[PDB]
Amino acid sequence: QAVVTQESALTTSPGGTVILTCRSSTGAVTTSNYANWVQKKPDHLFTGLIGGTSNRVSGVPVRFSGSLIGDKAALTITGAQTEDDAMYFCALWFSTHYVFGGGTKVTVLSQPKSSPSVTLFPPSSEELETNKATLVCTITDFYPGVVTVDWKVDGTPVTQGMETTQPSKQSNNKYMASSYLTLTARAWERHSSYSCQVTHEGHTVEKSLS
Repeated sequence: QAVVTQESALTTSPGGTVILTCRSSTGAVTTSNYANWVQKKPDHLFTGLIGGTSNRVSGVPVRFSGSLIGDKAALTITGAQTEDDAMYFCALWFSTHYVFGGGTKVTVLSQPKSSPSVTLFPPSSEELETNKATLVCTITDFYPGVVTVDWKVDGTPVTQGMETTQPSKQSNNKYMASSYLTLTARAWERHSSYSCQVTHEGHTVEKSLS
């Protein structure tokens, strides 16, 4: 029953024009879909930006504008600022209900890119008595806030036992995240190759113990 799709992410420098868009599976988006654009900053409230396709909510800056590009809705940010780094969701009316999009993560660059600082902490002494094993891979101080974590054992990736958190913001305005590996206690002694990779902006840093 009707899905609404928008771009996953967009990246611009402070002052670039960005055009987010909102797509409907049922067909052309019209004024009768009453497009709504809402914005979520971290540690902030939700803020409505646009109602009724183009009617702008009172109090939001002049850079935000809503329109219909072809058969799909659009939100243009002309001259983006460092505070516009946020998630932008769109909602369409389908006669009896509103459907939200997946949201677009609009990233504005605020500092020079910093490569992630990574640590690999071993299964503690008491862990192995519980017949279990936990390996902690700590990542901090990277920008922008997107990494991929892959664990590897003896040339083989470990799709089992991973649990990676999402990037969170600390005080220095960078980002931070963690990745946990949970096997049995006989596993920490059994194998010997335990590798943690962190891929950030195309570059792979690694930490490994034996």
